Amino acid sequence: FNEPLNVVSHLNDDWFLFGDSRSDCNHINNLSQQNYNYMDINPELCKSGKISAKAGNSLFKSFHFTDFYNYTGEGSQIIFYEGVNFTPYVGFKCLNNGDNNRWMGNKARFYTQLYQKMAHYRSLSVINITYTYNGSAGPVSMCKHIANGVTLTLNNPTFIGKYESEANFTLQGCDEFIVPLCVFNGQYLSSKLYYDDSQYYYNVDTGVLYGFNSTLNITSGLDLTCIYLALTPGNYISISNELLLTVPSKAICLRKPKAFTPVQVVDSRWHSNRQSDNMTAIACQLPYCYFRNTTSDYNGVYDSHHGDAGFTSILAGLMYNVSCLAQQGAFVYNNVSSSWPQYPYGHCPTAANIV
Amino acid sequence: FNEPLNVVSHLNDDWFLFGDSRSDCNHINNLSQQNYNYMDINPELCKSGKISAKAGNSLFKSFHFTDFYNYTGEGSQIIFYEGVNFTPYVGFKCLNNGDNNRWMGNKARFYTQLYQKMAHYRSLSVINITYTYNGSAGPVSMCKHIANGVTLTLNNPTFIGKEVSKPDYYYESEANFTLQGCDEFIVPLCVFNGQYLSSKLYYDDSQYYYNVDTGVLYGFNSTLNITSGLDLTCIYLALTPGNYISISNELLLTVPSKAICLRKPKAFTPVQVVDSRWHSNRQSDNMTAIACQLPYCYFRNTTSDYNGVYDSHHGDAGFTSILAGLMYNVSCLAQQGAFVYNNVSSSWPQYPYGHCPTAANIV
Ligand SMILES: *[C@@H]1O[C@H](CO)[C@@H](O[C@@H]2O[C@H](CO)[C@@H](O[C@@H]3O[C@H](CO[C@H]4O[C@H](CO[C@H]5O[C@H](CO)[C@@H](O)[C@H](O)[C@@H]5O[C@H]5O[C@H](CO)[C@@H](O)[C@H](O)[C@@H]5O)[C@@H](O)[C@H](O[C@H]5O[C@H](CO)[C@@H](O)[C@H](O)[C@@H]5O)[C@@H]4O)[C@@H](O)[C@H](O[C@H]4O[C@H](CO)[C@@H](O)[C@H](O)[C@@H]4O)[C@@H]3O)[C@H](O)[C@H]2NC(C)=O)[C@H](O)[C@H]1NC(C)=O
Ligand SMILES: *[C@@H]1O[C@H](CO)[C@@H](O[C@@H]2O[C@H](CO)[C@@H](O[C@@H]3O[C@H](CO[C@H]4O[C@H](CO)[C@@H](O)[C@H](O)[C@@H]4O)[C@@H](O)[C@H](O[C@H]4O[C@H](CO)[C@@H](O)[C@H](O)[C@@H]4O)[C@@H]3O)[C@H](O)[C@H]2NC(C)=O)[C@H](O)[C@H]1NC(C)=O
Ligand SMILES: *[C@@H]1O[C@H](CO)[C@@H](O[C@@H]2O[C@H](CO)[C@@H](O)[C@H](O)[C@H]2NC(C)=O)[C@H](O)[C@H]1NC(C)=O
Ligand SMILES: *[C@@H]1O[C@H](CO)[C@@H](O[C@@H]2O[C@H](CO)[C@@H](O)[C@H](O)[C@H]2NC(C)=O)[C@H](O)[C@H]1NC(C)=O
Ligand SMILES: *[C@@H]1O[C@H](CO)[C@@H](O[C@@H]2O[C@H](CO)[C@@H](O)[C@H](O)[C@H]2NC(C)=O)[C@H](O)[C@H]1NC(C)=O
Ligand SMILES: *[C@@H]1O[C@H](CO)[C@@H](O[C@@H]2O[C@H](CO)[C@@H](O)[C@H](O)[C@H]2NC(C)=O)[C@H](O)[C@H]1NC(C)=O
Ligand SMILES: *[C@@H]1O[C@H](CO)[C@@H](O[C@@H]2O[C@H](CO)[C@@H](O)[C@H](O)[C@H]2NC(C)=O)[C@H](O)[C@H]1NC(C)=O
Ligand SMILES: *[C@@H]1O[C@H](CO)[C@@H](O[C@@H]2O[C@H](CO)[C@@H](O)[C@H](O)[C@H]2NC(C)=O)[C@H](O)[C@H]1NC(C)=O
Ligand SMILES: *[C@@H]1O[C@H](CO)[C@@H](O[C@@H]2O[C@H](CO)[C@@H](O)[C@H](O)[C@H]2NC(C)=O)[C@H](O)[C@H]1NC(C)=O
Ligand SMILES: *[C@@H]1O[C@H](CO)[C@@H](O[C@@H]2O[C@H](CO)[C@@H](O)[C@H](O)[C@H]2NC(C)=O)[C@H](O)[C@H]1NC(C)=O
Ligand SMILES: *[C@@H]1O[C@H](CO)[C@@H](O)[C@H](O)[C@H]1NC(C)=O
Ligand SMILES: *[C@@H]1O[C@H](CO)[C@@H](O)[C@H](O)[C@H]1NC(C)=O
Ligand SMILES: *[C@@H]1O[C@H](CO)[C@@H](O)[C@H](O)[C@H]1NC(C)=O
Ligand SMILES: *[C@@H]1O[C@H](CO)[C@@H](O)[C@H](O)[C@H]1NC(C)=O
Ligand SMILES: *[C@@H]1O[C@H](CO)[C@@H](O)[C@H](O)[C@H]1NC(C)=O
Ligand code: NA
Ligand code: NA
Repeated sequence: FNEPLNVVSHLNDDWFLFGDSRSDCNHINNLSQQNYNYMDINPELCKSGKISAKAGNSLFKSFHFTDFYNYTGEGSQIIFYEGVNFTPYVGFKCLNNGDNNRWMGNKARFYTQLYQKMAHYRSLSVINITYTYNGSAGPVSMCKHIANGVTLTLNNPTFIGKYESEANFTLQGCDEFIVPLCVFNGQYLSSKLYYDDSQYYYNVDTGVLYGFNSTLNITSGLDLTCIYLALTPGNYISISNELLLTVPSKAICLRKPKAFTPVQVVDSRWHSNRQSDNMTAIACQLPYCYFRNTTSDYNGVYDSHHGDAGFTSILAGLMYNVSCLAQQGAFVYNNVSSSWPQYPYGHCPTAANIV
Repeated sequence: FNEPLNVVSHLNDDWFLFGDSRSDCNHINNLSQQNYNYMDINPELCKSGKISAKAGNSLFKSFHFTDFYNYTGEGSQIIFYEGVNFTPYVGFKCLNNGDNNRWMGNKARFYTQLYQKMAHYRSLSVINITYTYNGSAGPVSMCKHIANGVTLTLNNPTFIGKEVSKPDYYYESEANFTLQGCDEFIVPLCVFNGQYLSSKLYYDDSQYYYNVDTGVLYGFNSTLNITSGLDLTCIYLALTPGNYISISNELLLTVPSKAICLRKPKAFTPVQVVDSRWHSNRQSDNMTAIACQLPYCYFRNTTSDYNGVYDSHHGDAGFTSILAGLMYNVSCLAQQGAFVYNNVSSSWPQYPYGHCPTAANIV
């Protein structure tokens, strides 16, 4: 009785799901074969108003690239079922000599910050950041890649081609802002000289400085290393110390503080003919995040990558309320169980022998 | 049955208490009246090996000042009952024109970082940090204060004094330090902020810590923000082992002299913090209560003034009652208190840790 279930769910109505094609009810309108078997969610949820999901996209992808969806949503209990649309399969790197593994590190770091913060805020959206700059130099796309037909163009941060090496930006309208602070790092292939980059973000009001300089560390491959800062509203200066100037173009806008409420994350991966990664699992740690996964390959019924029975079974928990969320699963009832809930959230059952 | 108790306790024997005179079993040897009524703990715990406590001290105090105790300890469940020995009563400020409020902010920030980290590490100690420096300038005690008899001398961070006798270019504004031997290190990054005495002009300071290996830079510059007084504002960084440079950009050079050494990672285990305050004839603060937040920390407090039996400030019945939980195991720790039993209760444990009872109507 009341064994922990391998589902994502909620204690009440106040939840929100962020997703991709597997949760995107509108995607049926752009398919030849018009039914919902491409979704891992129950289509009854299409009318809930509790989903922000876009076919072919992910939070990381909309954060960094021109192929942008305005993920927006508010709830107490936040659930993510996305990530697959930026994986080693997609194969992104800024340059020929680049390195997808760097971008996997970036993905892990981004989601670490996002999941942690969404345990403390109800509301997420993505906002544009504008800047002022007293030079003639303009933005250049120096990070882009073609793979699997599709061309991906990074547009966050902005690169200012060559020279004033600072720019002002304002963060306003949110409690906190997730922005990327990035430098190119690595050696040029033909020369084997390490690329020289520097990037500082300075808060004019507080005097606090975050910086990142390139180093000579063996990481063969030259590519963009990003760290993800959670900043407060204010006036900032972006400073590159006479090297390549970057400035944020987009931020995750965090609003409406809440008492600590763990997020739930569902493993987002391709069928095994495509290479996936475990970056979101690295990001999803206790006590702020519960991770859910099946024990089998993703075997889609619509096509290989869409409509899996195991993942449909995990997402099925959004159709009902549970008493308690925990490391090992969700407990439907609040009274007794055969196992002790670990790191629980909710009204949680006991596993004692009731006398 | 099984109401939550206002105590600090533990699920098993793997706990450790950090304290002050109220938990310091050796302090009896320096008292004229030799009994343990000055302690809020049961003296049966003196032989546990689970206490690091020093009369007249606190973690913040040993971290920053020459009056130093090597707080050291390891456990799954960490408990703090200290803080009172750096309060508005002590009245510290770096300069005459300084501001104790700045130091209360520093205290809040330090304990915020400490409590958070001790939910993820078993082991805490305090280590010295040394530095190398290619100049002739030496360390100066630029932050010190006399109050209530006691003179307090800040020695963390170290200030490297400019020799104004010498040409300005002799003053090197960087120094190298290494952090080794811990998983993480808590260190202070500080600048002076405020206007000079009888002057409209703001003090100019800058301090950067740069990780040579990773390229990551943490910095802090003074600003022109209206504050009251000129004093030292500190932020507390959790850094990783590596080689660092401390850089002050031709202004006053500071470099850490001590770090909290964090070792032995553990699964998330909330800390317990007991309110550390004086009897109300002295001014206390709630900085440790600002620092102690869910889910990483449970805060415990009485509903009365601290009314010591040994003297005003030592041996309070309410705090003795809170600390009495260290004598036994409980099933579950939670926001509203500890639940002795794991089965049923009349209230729902909030943000619980352990084997927690249910408040459902059993059928
Ligand atoms: C740790 O302890 C701290 C300190 O005790 C706790 O912080 C306190 O939390 C309490 C309880 O929640 C808060 O109470 C609420 O206060 C607001 C009013 O807040 C504003 O005014 C405060 C008073 O300021 C005057 O006095 C000082 C001089 O000492 C002066 O500096 C100010 O400039 C100001 O003086 C001016 O106004 C006077 C009249 O008010 C005039 O006479 C005078 O001439 C001047 O013109 C002020 O301290 C406070 O400042 C805080 O907030 C600002 C910005 O938000 C921040 O910048 C500051 O740094 C402070 O953080 C505000 O400006 C009041 O409206 C609330 O009233 C509601 O609830 C009460 C219940 O008591 C009801 O009666 C009401 O009907 C109403 O519903 C409430 O009283 C308190 O603000 C806060 N104090 C401080 C210093 O922070 C903290 O929570 C504790 N933490 C933990 C974990 O325990
Ligand atoms: C741990 O628990 C203890 C015990 O409850 C708390 O101690 C209290 O501290 C609070 C806040 O500092 C005090 O509240 C204040 O009460 C004042 C008047 O009370 C008198 O009577 C009490 C007995 O009830 C005497 O002990 C005391 O000496 C007093 O003479 C008020 O005038 C204060 O008002 C101020 O703050 C409010 C709140 O924002 C403002 O709106 C006002 O305008 C004004 O600035 C205040 O309400 C209380 O006196 C203390 N009680 C006792 C028994 O000592 C600790 O605070 C708590 N620790 C933590 C960290 O929270
Ligand atoms: C889970 O519990 C919530 C209540 O916490 C229920 O949410 C209601 O759903 C309807 C849908 O039309 C809303 O309009 C109501 O306002 C919600 N009610 C409240 C009180 O918030 C939800 O229906 C429950 N789930 C199930 C499967 O019964
Ligand atoms: C970005 O902001 C800085 C700081 O506000 C601006 O510098 C100020 O500019 C005004 C007008 O030029 C001057 O009067 C001040 O001397 C400057 N202040 C400081 C501290 O340097 C700067 O102009 C802004 N840059 C851009 C590109 O908008
Ligand atoms: C981060 O990188 C910047 C750019 O390389 C550094 O600034 C330069 O440092 C070199 C070597 O000291 C100097 O020759 C240049 O004059 C510097 N340029 C400027 C505008 O200062 C900066 O020192 C690095 N930061 C740290 C902390 O090492
Ligand atoms: C989610 O579960 C899948 C299926 O168990 C995991 O994939 C397996 O991982 C094991 C251990 O690495 C491999 O030996 C198997 O070959 C993989 N199986 C399949 C069917 O692909 C996957 O790693 C889990 N996801 C995460 C993030 O841990
Ligand atoms: C405080 O205690 C700790 C732990 O007992 C001391 O750390 C040891 O110090 C020596 C010399 O610095 C190191 O070689 C050992 O590796 C440390 N031991 C451990 C377990 O890490 C520390 O130095 C003491 N601090 C002071 C200022 O005396
Ligand atoms: C940590 O630093 C303290 C003080 O900063 C060192 O203690 C001093 O050591 C010298 C010579 O070793 C003595 O002459 C002084 O009397 C000591 N001063 C004080 C205030 O105690 C201490 O040795 C250092 N510990 C370690 C392990 O390096
Ligand atoms: C932090 O403070 C330092 C010292 O004031 C600044 O470094 C100097 O900046 C001034 C004013 O812009 C320049 O004229 C100097 O060339 C700098 N001196 C040195 C030795 O580097 C520093 O720029 C401030 N940091 C930031 C990010 O604003
Ligand atoms: C825990 O709660 C469940 C759900 O309410 C209880 O299950 C009910 O038990 C009664 C009595 O046998 C049945 O008539 C209901 O149909 C049951 N509902 C379900 C969904 O199974 C269960 O009894 C409770 N357990 C305890 C020990 O109190
Ligand atoms: C996304 O939507 C939110 C909510 O409407 C809005 O405030 C924000 O500006 C939008 N983002 C972009 C990039 O247009
Ligand atoms: C991610 O995968 C790597 C090896 O491929 C493994 O070492 C690591 O444990 C994994 N992390 C998680 C959280 O699954
Ligand atoms: C809970 O446990 C205690 C002691 O272990 C026992 O005496 C009590 O009856 C139990 N209550 C129930 C309802 O099982
Ligand atoms: C600091 O480290 C650098 C290497 O990063 C070195 O060249 C310099 O000599 C060092 N300075 C001191 C005082 O040790
Ligand atoms: C607490 O638990 C441990 C084992 O879990 C036991 O050795 C210890 O003696 C217990 N303490 C008391 C007072 O029962
Ligand atoms: Na740059
Ligand atoms: Na400095």
